[PDB]
Amino acid sequence: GASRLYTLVLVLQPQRVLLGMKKRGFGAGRWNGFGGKVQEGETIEDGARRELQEESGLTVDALHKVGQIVFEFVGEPELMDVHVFCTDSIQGTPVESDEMRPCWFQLDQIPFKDMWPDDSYWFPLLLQKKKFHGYFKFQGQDTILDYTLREVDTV
Ligand SMILES: Nc1nc2ccccc2[nH]1
Repeated sequence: GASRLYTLVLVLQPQRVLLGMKKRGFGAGRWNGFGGKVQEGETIEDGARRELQEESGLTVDALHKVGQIVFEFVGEPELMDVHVFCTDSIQGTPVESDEMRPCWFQLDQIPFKDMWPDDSYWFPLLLQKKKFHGYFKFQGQDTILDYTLREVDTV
């Protein structure tokens, strides 16, 4: 059915990944990658690049598509169609703003308990350079009712 396009960008380097603690809005209190809605007349990749700069202060060269995840919240008519990207070549330094507080995390210290619960399923694939298609059904913001997750050759 009808789905709204979102982007999600993980700045993932060999020994660390950047996450930002979302200060306000839906899902505040959790460490997120950077992203959001795509604009009219904007390609998905261009929106991910824009949202990364807007939210982290970072400029990136190459963006690699690594996943597509569809989220359903029970009772909510709009599905979230989230296009996940990764990058390791960035320019700039992340900046705390009144919307997000950024921190680098060692790969063995990902704060899964303070992240969206679906991250525990697909972040491991992201970390092993796998690509994936995912679907997660939520009841509220805390409980996964069911899900599917499949490794793919083409996102
Ligand atoms: N990983 C992740 N980021 C999300 C943002 C909104 C709803 C569900 C989500 N799962």
